[PDB]
Amino acid sequence: MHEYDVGKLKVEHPWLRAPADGEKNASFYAFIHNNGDTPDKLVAVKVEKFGSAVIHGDAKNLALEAPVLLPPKQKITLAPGGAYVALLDAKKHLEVGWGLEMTLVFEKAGEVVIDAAIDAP
Amino acid sequence: MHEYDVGKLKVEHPWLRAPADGEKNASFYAFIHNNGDTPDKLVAVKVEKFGSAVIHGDAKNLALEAPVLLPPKQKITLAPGGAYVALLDAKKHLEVGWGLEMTLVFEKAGEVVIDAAIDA
Ligand SMILES: [Cu+2]
Ligand SMILES: [Cu+2]
Repeated sequence: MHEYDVGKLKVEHPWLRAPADGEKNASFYAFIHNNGDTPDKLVAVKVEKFGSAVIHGDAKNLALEAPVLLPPKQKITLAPGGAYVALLDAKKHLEVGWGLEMTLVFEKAGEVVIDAAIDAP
Repeated sequence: MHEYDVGKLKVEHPWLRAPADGEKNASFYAFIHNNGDTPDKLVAVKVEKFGSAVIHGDAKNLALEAPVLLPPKQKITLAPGGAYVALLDAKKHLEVGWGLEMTLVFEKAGEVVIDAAIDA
C-alpha cells in the first residue's frame, strides 16, 4: 500500500514532488525506519520513467551525492529541505493520479519495488 | 505507519519536526487524502503539550493563518517549505520515541485523535 517492508526496514509513505514548470527534475521523499539491530544504507534507486536517480543522503551537504545511512533502531526522514533522492530527466510530464514505480536498493536488505505517490500542484 | 480514517478523509503518517531547542516551537506535517465527493477543511489542531496550534494552510502565502482546504478527490501534503501547522509554546521537552498526541478538527468530518511521530 503506502508502506513497504524489506528485511527489518520499513519504507513509509514514499512520495515525490513532480517537476515544476519548465523543469525536468523531481525530488523523492520517504520515511525509512530501521527496526533491526544492524545498520543499513540506501545506496541506489532505479526508476524507468526518469533518466537517472541520485541520492543526496547527507543533510548537512545536499549538493553531494551520498547514500542514506540507516542506523539500527532509528528512523530517517527524506523531506523537502533535507536528505532526498533527485530524479533527473523525466521521460514524460507527470500527472498526480499516476504513481511512480521505483526500486530502492539497500546494501544489506536488498531491493524493494515501491509505488511512489505524486505531488504536482 | 499510522493512518486515520474519518468520513471519506484519510490522514497518513502525521509527523512533526521537534523544536530546535532552545526554541519552543515545532512544525506539524501530514498527508491528507479527501477520497470523497464533498469538500472539507482542517480548521483547528488541539495539542495538550503545546500552548497553541496555528494552521498555515495556504501554500501561496505561508505567513497567512488559514485553514487547509481539502477539495474532493484530491490529496494535500503538509511538508517542510509548504503548508503546515505551527505548534507554539511547548510546555516541556518532548520525548522523541513516544510520539505526540494531537486532535485534528475538520469542519465537516469533525475531530480525529492522532499520534504524531517526532523528527529529532
Ligand atoms: Cu515514519
Ligand atoms: Cu498520502
